[PDB]
Amino acid sequence: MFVSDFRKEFYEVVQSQRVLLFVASDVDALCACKILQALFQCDHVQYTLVPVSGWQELETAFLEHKEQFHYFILINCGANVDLLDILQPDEDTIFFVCDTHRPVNVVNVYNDTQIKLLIKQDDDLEVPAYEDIFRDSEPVEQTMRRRQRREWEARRRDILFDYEQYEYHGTSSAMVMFELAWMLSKDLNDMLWWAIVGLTDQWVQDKITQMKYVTDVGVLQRHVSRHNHRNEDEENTLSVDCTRISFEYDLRLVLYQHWSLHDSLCNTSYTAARFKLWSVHGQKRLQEFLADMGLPLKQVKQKFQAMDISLKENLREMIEESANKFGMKDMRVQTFSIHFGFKHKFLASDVVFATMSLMESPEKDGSGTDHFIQALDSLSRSNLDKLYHGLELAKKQLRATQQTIASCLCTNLVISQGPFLYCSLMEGTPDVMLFSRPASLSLLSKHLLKSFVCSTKNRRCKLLPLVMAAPLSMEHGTVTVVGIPPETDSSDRKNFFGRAFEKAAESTSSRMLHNHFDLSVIELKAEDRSKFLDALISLLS
Repeated sequence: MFVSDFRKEFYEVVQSQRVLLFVASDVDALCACKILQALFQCDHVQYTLVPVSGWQELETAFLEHKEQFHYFILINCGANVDLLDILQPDEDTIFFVCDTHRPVNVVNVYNDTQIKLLIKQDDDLEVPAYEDIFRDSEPVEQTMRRRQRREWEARRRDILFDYEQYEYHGTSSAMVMFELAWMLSKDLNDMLWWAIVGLTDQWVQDKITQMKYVTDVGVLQRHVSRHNHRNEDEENTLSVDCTRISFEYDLRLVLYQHWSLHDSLCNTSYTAARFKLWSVHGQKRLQEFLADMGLPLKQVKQKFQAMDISLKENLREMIEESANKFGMKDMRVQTFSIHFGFKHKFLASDVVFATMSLMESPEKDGSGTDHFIQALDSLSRSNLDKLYHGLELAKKQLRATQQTIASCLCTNLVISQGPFLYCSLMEGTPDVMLFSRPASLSLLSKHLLKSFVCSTKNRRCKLLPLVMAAPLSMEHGTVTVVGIPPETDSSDRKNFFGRAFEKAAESTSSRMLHNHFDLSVIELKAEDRSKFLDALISLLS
């Protein structure tokens, strides 16, 4: 069931109890976690944080802890599966699920005793009616009933199929948690920023539509203005500090405030794809764009911070003018920035890329948990050192992304299988270890598809979805496979590959695991890849 009162039904229930907090490995989840942690600190809630990358870790951790805890909180995991069936818990165990994954499992929706969904009830939700999916030598009296039961069960299969076909995401969990803090009158300025970063994570990863993003930006604008007014109230005692969040109609250029304009232009998907920067011709057109701006060469190639103050104040208008001249209409974006002092100013997307690079780091200097915690720590104002380190890792990730895309396109490795495009990375692919985790591979695939649609002349191919594979375990001969929807500005960002992969694996008896919280990312036996993809082609044709 859904929670109608976050205070009485959730927070006041758990704050006096011992709580196990499961947190998925995405920035929105980290941000939601930071907010809840700050609340739990204020109220001295006894809890244990268990970071989880996928279902196996969660299920294992649950077995390890189910005896010492009866109150569980799941952040960005659990909503899209029959949680009671998978975990097989005791009757007294309560699960609070704050997860953006859609669709919500019907059992999670209609269970009243153990599943408590911390999900806004006015989210995009189209749940089936209870009557359609749950029930309570023979004469005609009995056989007619049998016939009706069979027809009901048949409709039920169709109804649940339609309901579970497309995966997508609802409102940011960080935003939901911020609302809780607001209700508790404990919404610190830091929490509002974390809510913003969480929303921005969804946007960066194309998890939500442009319309939903703009709508939610509008909501957060209200809170930013309320906080600004609060920071001017002399009688206010809550979160009295100098930390200022500001709404920004800023440039669609990644990390541009932390390296050169040239680097940002070359490593932003929007411009890299549209200028076709994998080609010399493309690189030439970019130089013509920079020439049309009339900006000096030194000012473009040097770090942004060392730019003439007069040029910084005109850059938004200058770049947008040249952009309009080249027919680019979306150089400007609605977002937020946070200011600490001096040059310590960060756009929301900067923090997303930094936090993501820390969390998804493939380094051996620490385990996945260490990196997760480092990412979680980087969100605290207390020290910006981790954030700045994250920004350096982000630059590397972005450069490697551009190089990988160039290799894929110039080596002609993005090939239509009919109903979908296919491409893959191999063990010998440079920087493959930067793209071997679900999150990193999925984001790479979306960036690659964006560049591909700009590159291709084939009108049919422009509208195709993409399937992308990378090496998982060489020892066990497994690969990770991701599926993403067709790339369009107006996309509803809904994804059918989860159930498509499932049916393809079943009809071929392929050895496959749905370990990621998104069903559109699977682990597959390399030996089965051939028949698996063959079945998938037939299925989607």
